Amino acid sequence: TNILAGAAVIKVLEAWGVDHLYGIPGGSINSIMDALSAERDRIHYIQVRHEEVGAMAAAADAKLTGKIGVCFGSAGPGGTHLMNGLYDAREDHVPVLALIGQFGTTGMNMDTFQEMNENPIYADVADYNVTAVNAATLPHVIDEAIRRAYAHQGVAVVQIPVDLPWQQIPAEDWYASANSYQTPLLPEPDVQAVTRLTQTLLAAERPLIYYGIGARKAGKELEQLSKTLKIPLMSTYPAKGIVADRYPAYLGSANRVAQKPANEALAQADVVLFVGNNYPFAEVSKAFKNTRYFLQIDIDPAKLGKRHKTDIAVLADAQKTLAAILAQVSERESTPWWQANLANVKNWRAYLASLEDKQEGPLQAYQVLRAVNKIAEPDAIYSIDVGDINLNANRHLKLTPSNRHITSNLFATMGVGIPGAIAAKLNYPERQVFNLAGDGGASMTMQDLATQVQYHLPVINVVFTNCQYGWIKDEQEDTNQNDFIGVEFNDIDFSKIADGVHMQAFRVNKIEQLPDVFEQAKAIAQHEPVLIDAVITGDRPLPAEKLRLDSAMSSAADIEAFKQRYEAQDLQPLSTYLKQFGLDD
Amino acid sequence: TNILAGAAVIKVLEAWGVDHLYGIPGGSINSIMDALSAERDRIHYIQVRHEEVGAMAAAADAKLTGKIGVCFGSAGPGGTHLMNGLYDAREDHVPVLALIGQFGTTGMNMDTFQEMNENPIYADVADYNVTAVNAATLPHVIDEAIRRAYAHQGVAVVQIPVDLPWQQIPAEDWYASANSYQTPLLPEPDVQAVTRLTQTLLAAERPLIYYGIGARKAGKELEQLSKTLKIPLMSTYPAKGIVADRYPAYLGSANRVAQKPANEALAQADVVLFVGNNYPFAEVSKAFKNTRYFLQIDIDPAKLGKRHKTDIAVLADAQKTLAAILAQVSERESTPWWQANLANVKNWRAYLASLEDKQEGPLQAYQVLRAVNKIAEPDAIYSIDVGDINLNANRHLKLTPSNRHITSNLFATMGVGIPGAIAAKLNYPERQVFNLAGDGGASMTMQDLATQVQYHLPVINVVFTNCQYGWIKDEQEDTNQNDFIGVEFNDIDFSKIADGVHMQAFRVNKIEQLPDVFEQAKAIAQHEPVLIDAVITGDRPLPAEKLRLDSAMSSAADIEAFKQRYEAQDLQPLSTYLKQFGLDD
Amino acid sequence: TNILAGAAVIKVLEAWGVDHLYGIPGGSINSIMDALSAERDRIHYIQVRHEEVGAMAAAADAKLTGKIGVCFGSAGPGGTHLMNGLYDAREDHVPVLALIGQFGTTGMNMDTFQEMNENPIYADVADYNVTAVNAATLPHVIDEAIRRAYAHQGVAVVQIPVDLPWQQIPAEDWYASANSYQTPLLPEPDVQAVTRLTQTLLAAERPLIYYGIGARKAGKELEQLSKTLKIPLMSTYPAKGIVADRYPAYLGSANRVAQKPANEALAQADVVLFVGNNYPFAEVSKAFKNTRYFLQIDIDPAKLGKRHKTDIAVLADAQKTLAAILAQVSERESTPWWQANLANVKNWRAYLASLEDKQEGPLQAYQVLRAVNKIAEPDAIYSIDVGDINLNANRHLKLTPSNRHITSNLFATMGVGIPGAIAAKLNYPERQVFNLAGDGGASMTMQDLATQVQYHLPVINVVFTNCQYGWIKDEQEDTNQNDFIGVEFNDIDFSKIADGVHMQAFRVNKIEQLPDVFEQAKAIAQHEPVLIDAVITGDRPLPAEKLRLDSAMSSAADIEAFKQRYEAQDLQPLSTYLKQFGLDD
Ligand SMILES: Cc1cc2nc3c(=O)[nH]c(=O)nc-3n(C[C@H](O)[C@H](O)[C@H](O)COP(=O)(O)OP(=O)(O)OC[C@H]3O[C@@H](n4cnc5c(N)ncnc54)[C@H](O)[C@@H]3O)c2cc1C
Ligand SMILES: Cc1cc2nc3c(=O)[nH]c(=O)nc-3n(C[C@H](O)[C@H](O)[C@H](O)COP(=O)(O)OP(=O)(O)OC[C@H]3O[C@@H](n4cnc5c(N)ncnc54)[C@H](O)[C@@H]3O)c2cc1C
Ligand SMILES: Cc1cc2nc3c(=O)[nH]c(=O)nc-3n(C[C@H](O)[C@H](O)[C@H](O)COP(=O)(O)OP(=O)(O)OC[C@H]3O[C@@H](n4cnc5c(N)ncnc54)[C@H](O)[C@@H]3O)c2cc1C
Ligand SMILES: CC(=O)c1sc(CCOP(=O)(O)OP(=O)(O)O)c(C)[n+]1Cc1cnc(C)nc1N
Ligand SMILES: CC(=O)c1sc(CCOP(=O)(O)OP(=O)(O)O)c(C)[n+]1Cc1cnc(C)nc1N
Ligand SMILES: CC(=O)c1sc(CCOP(=O)(O)OP(=O)(O)O)c(C)[n+]1Cc1cnc(C)nc1N
Ligand SMILES: [Mg+2]
Ligand SMILES: [Mg+2]
Ligand SMILES: [Mg+2]
Ligand code: NA
Ligand code: NA
Repeated sequence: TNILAGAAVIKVLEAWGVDHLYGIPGGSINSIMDALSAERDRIHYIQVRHEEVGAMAAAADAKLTGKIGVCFGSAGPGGTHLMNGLYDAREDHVPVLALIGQFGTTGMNMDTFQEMNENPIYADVADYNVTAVNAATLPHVIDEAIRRAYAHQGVAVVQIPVDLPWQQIPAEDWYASANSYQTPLLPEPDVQAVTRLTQTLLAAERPLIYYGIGARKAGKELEQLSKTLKIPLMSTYPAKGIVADRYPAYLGSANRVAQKPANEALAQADVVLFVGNNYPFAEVSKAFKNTRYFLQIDIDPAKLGKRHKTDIAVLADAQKTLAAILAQVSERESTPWWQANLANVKNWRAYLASLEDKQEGPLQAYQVLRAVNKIAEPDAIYSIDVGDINLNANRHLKLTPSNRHITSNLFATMGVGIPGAIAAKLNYPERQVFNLAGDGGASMTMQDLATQVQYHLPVINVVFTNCQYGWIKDEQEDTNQNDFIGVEFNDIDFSKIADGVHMQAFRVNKIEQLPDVFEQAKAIAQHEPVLIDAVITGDRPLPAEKLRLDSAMSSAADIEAFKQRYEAQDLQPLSTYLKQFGLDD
Repeated sequence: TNILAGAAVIKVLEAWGVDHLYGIPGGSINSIMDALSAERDRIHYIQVRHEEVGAMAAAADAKLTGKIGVCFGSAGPGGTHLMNGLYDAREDHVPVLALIGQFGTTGMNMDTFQEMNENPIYADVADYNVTAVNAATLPHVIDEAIRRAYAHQGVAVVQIPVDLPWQQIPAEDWYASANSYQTPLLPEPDVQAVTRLTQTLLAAERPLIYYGIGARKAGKELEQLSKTLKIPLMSTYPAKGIVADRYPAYLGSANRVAQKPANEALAQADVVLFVGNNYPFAEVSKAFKNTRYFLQIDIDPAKLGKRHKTDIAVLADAQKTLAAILAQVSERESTPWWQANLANVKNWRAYLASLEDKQEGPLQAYQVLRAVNKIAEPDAIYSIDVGDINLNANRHLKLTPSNRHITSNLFATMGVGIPGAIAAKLNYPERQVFNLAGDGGASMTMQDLATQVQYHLPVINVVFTNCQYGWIKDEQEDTNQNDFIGVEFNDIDFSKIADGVHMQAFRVNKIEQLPDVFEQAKAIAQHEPVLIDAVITGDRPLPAEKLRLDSAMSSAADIEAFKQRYEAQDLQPLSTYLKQFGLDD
Repeated sequence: TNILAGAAVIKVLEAWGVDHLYGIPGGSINSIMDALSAERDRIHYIQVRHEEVGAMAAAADAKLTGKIGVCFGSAGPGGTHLMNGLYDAREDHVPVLALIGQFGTTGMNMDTFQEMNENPIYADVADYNVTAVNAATLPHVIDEAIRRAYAHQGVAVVQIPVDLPWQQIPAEDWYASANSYQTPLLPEPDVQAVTRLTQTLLAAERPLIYYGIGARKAGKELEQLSKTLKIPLMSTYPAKGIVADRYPAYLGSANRVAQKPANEALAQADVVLFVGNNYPFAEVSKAFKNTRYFLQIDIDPAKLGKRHKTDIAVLADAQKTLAAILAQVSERESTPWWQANLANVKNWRAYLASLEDKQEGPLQAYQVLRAVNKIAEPDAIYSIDVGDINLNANRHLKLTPSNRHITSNLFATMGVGIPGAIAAKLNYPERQVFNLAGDGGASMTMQDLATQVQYHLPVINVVFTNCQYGWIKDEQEDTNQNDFIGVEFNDIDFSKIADGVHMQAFRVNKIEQLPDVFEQAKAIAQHEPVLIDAVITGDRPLPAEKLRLDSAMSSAADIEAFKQRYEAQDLQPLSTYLKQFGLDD
């Protein structure tokens, strides 16, 4: 006859298939806690040590599975702690439900303890942002929040006065709309548009296909188009792994979390096929300033001709359109453009291999990542924090379609490594999970290493300890007139942090220590989380956006300095390969 | 002839006497970093490990000194990390300037990396909230922000596109208005109002003076009025210390961070003088429902008759008005009301002493606080986190006018213990500083123990490890139908956390360990920070808002249970003393 | 080599096919005005007399053509005057671009004249809401705003510091992405789901098809499905006209802007096919409380299961789905349900005809609408204000697929009659255009009758002068305990208002005066606007939501009073027809 409104809210979550949710309790959210407590069998509550980790792990759930992530915070400071996770979900356009505690309706607007108007707090981050005021409609408001988060690929926020979830409502009135949920059946792209686009791509002398994560289902088509047509591939950093890194004509990504061949080739390309791509550096870096024809495939009308004046923009699914292109083309013989790029890639990979293959001496990030590679399972998931690690992981990890990797792509909040890995292990208990974090980002969320312990989540945490905000030190070196400030700091020993949260850990500072430590960690992570604190050097990684290798573009002094600093003596500029196969710039 | 707009901004900060500021650098704020770097001698930059600690320490600066606190965060996630500190400053009504990084004006609104419209983020927390768009007026905007933060006692926020602080502006144009800054000369309260108010207070049979921190300058007048007129004193929790805790007619505070005599007496009072007080539980707890006459002294017109229907509300300075009352009254003989309260206080203090004076056995919070008392200097400053520690510190610390104590009073964000203590030691290098934190709150900001080490801030950190959100577990016990959830969790060993950040530390779990550990910590904190991790029991502290001691109000079974749980066998209800001196309820 | 940024911005509007735009100039928007002035041969500026009319007309443009509407207002009060039209655009989900004046960047944040942080003002209404800060990127920010407004079907607001449009930018860098524009892809109906839906619909004893404007392309299919399957049709009020009103099994709309047969049939229906419909009354009115099965077709996943739990939900285009149902069914025999409804419709229309067909006496709204019908061209466009006119026009206008009618559907802002008619005449100079408005709503925007005169826009304005807010008077009658207040007021002679703005006009107060006045108006509007001020009675129109005709449900006294008041002696309840064909109510 009656049901507690709170019990009904949990039944809405269960109807939408929410497996786990994150938060920290408080008096202002104890009636939702009370309903969760009764439903421990069907929905798994994960108590975090800081609510931002809950919000970031919710976003990561959605990044990994496509299913809505769920978090909560108590009134006032519980909810405002969510913000870095919620902005991450907004900017990374993944569905997240955030519940916010509120004082009961009898005390709202009385200026009582921790009581404020919480609605304006969430207005900017949230696609849907409402304070519930009635128990009977509360299940519907939760259902509405979820349906909107999914439909609009963003954050829904609901402030809940704590009295409402303890009120009885009729048992037969509330429902969830999870049963109506479906994915659309999209039309095929028009043959005429696809044909026009194909002719332009094929007529190019120096073509590139430049994809982002909108092409995540088109890995097969991308690689086969490349091989058949002899057109090199480049991607956004997040799109790494869609085509295996092994692929000899994968150039990497452009800009700064970037690889030399992609930046060089992009500068030379006459035609770019830009697919499922919203590259944020397009305009500011003038990436397409020498491009003759810009062709686009995107599913979102908001993106059409967004990043560059577009000759042909096809509104369509990436995979369907790329498959449709593939169906109308056939073999082209190897071209000088193709051979020049292959040779350029080869030269670049040998450079990266020479960094990895050092056997003895002062530990660098490069050998640490090689050691990750050596213990990694073919379907490992990598949760990656924010800083030099993005650049290093982008160059060194050897990813294929079986892997996943996530970071905070656009909002780029430090601290995501720990919660991303928590979410990954909760969704995929049988898959190996890494957290690769710099010392700055790891220190921001370090308390939640305890959450991995408490819930027995066998994450392999690898902390890169340079005692710097390395990413920012290098920026200051490029722009700042005065001395470094705020970017070099005191050591934290993360093996001791790990010990404090009752997690097994190692600290290493020499290349020769890696094989045995990483072997131990692999084994430990069969049952329990582990941490490796890698004390690395302060060497600046090669800046792919500031290459000094080409005699025609840089002074001989500039080149010798760059080669020295970046151990880059055997790197050749793309122009060398262009000339080799009989082409100019 | 010219000056960098950034250099001028720092000169504005220096003109307003800003000694130190907190933040973490990023590319979007590196031009402000560049100006700070050149001015290291005259303004001290404190690099924190999480920007919320910077914001909380800025609020604490203002809490302690009355001078504007200053913090910053880089664009996107740097600034959103500030939020718990900024809401704390808003709710605690202290002046704070927050600078937010932004992408340069040429890339704003281009949807580039970490670039968004940041202005709506800060609209709710901030009294003044603006995006700067011109270098020439930037010093003025900073000056305007400061002047407004001070005038309105809140948060000013300025988003700064990173190009502006590197632009040249005329050297002679910009100025600071720090030279115009003054405190008002207030009138005296009218004699007639003071007289009317005094007659009503004196005619009462059961008077109380109930002050908050608006009476911080009136400690002397408060205690002398009490002694002369025989009127007991009670305060808000934050107003503890304004009159020495030793004072025999100080009752303590009401509600939950509360002491038994204050709650009991308040329930009996016929007349309350409510001074410099904005007690947020007034209405929700029906604190004044049996009060006959409610008299008020406040400096803010917004507060007049806010918390209860007010018979006489004098708009005036607390000290001036209390001194004016004192000047028109003289000695009254001891009354039964006075003696009953004194006896009630005595009984309560013996109870607290019996908890503190245990010498051997399972460690409780009570003996930990006695150990703090034993090593505390008479002018020590206490930065207090949020949870059971507020209740325990309120009962046990032996404070006088020479002390300071701060917490997050109204927003009540956990994690403030560490940053409050950092700010306290930076403002008062020669004064002993404690951070008293529960394990939940300490774990939220633990990474910034490293900041105390880096800057050689000899804080005494005392962590109360119950492996619970104790405050919330007890709430769940009171309200929740189903089992405890989210409030009991795994151990973190903070002596090992401290070791990881290179801070000397101890862990204790037995009463008999306290004297030697606290003696060592006292000595260590002559030169370096120290941490004591006190593993305490899960005993619930006596709930002053749920007393079961009075035969006329509770069942004999209820009383025996309460006496047993709370080691309260020798506590008597106020009514016993009322009857003793010949009064009824 | 260079172009003024303001010139480039107008070229972006031209590239996007903007024909006309509305607003009022000011110092803060004079550089956009300057650019507009040079471009007066290619884009047409419409000067309004109040900025809300500009914003409202921009919304109506989009409602009519699907082309983004464009309006502007100067800094401060110019922009805030836009709100009612911008909220109208958000709630009716149509693309509008709003440009807001702002002081130059050298004066922003100086607290100068009409200068303020304008961004927070538009945060709630806008899908995209930015302050421009750079001249070179300004064309892109405008291009971005338009593309988002279109993609997201809502409002984009750009605040423009007045200096930027007067700055020179490189002539060759800016572009518009209008060439790349596409409308979102239409999802396809699953064949098996459509088959399941059809079987449930065909098994129904009492089926209804209940469509909204999502089905505006499916009129042919709606009507043919109805005839073939013997299933009555009902619609939301805005969907009136998608199926010709003369169609015998069109019941009308439900709730209050409603027709008796729709409300009665919906109460009895066992199965509802709810298609392209977001009826906001569904839950609050319990429309579907006794519906056994609910079948939904909608393009938007956010709507699926929103208004009732679905038994079958199809995420697909309305016309494709309905075509697919029709393609798999054949002629059904008549059923008792079908006959009962057809007879109820005939009885209802005879009632409305009886009101329209009065030939002399005190003028009522019904005869005015009949006189509109008599002069209306088959493809007339109706801009309808808000109040009793929505209910009356819903019952009396005889519309077909050749007509258009618009109002403020959901925000339901009064005053839209005038601007909507202005926009209608601008987009369709060869079609007859009516503005049908109550005296309350016409009053709000009356000054912009001068805009119809100024631009020679031959609108037929008809004002229904009851000297009341009748819609609200009736609500007060229904709910209020004390006397009417604020709902009856002094006369305004709109024929004199019209005379004042130099528009030909008539005032009538008798039924017999209509034929000749309407003939004259019809003729005048071949070349110039005209106004008819119809002084009507204070008769309440029949409340379709409060029927008192069924003796099984209402007393004799209530039935008699209802018939007498609403001249409804000859109306029968649906149960009469249900019983005739052997079905119990
Ligand atoms: C420290 C740091 C530095 C960074 N710097 C770089 C850098 O130097 N280089 C770099 O490349 N990245 C960098 N990034 C990542 C970067 O900010 C952007 O997030 C990224 O480049 C955008 O990738 P995307 O276009 O794949 O993803 P998104 O921005 O998510 O875009 C996906 C696109 O695909 C479309 N789409 C989605 N589904 C489909 C479909 N089915 N069919 C067709 N289209 C579809 C979407 O509409 C959208 O346009 C960095 C990240 C960090 C943390
Ligand atoms: C976990 C937790 C629990 C808490 N629960 C309790 C509790 O149970 N009991 C309790 O007492 N507190 C409690 N609080 C603290 C509480 O929330 C309020 O912050 C506090 O009671 C308000 O104290 P106040 O009135 O002294 O300060 P404020 O709210 O800052 O008010 C100061 C008042 O003095 C006025 N004023 C300022 N200057 C002058 C002047 N010169 N002359 C005259 N008037 C002036 C101001 O206008 C204002 O009205 C708790 C805090 C925490 C962290
Ligand atoms: C004074 C006043 C009183 C009113 N009261 C009433 C009233 O009593 N009764 C009444 O009916 N109305 C009333 N309204 C109008 C009412 O508020 C709503 O706007 C209306 O009922 C909703 O109509 P709709 O569903 O047709 O439009 P919308 O709310 O615009 O919904 C259209 C739906 O169609 C979907 N859609 C769009 N395109 C497609 C496609 N190609 N295929 C499939 N689906 C598609 C959309 O996703 C959306 O769900 C009143 C208006 C006024 C001004
Ligand atoms: C991208 C960005 O804005 C970066 S990268 C970075 C340095 C990360 O240091 P870490 O030690 O973790 O990595 P390292 O480079 O290997 O030393 C900072 C401070 N920021 C700015 C910043 C500031 N604060 C927060 C919460 N997030 C970000 N992204
Ligand atoms: C007051 C309030 O809302 C409290 S007190 C408290 C427990 C503190 O636990 P700790 O271990 O630090 O202390 P203990 O009681 O001694 O065990 C919580 C979670 N909350 C809610 C809450 C949640 N999250 C944050 C950031 N701040 C608050 N205040
Ligand atoms: C629906 C709604 O919210 C209505 S309908 C109505 C009365 C309309 O009076 P009018 O004389 O124009 O029409 P009449 O009924 O024919 O007398 C009002 C005041 N309101 C509230 C209201 C107030 N103000 C504005 C701008 N818009 C609305 N919708
Ligand atoms: Mg680092
Ligand atoms: Mg605790
Ligand atoms: Mg009217
Ligand atoms: Na932290
Ligand atoms: Na007006």
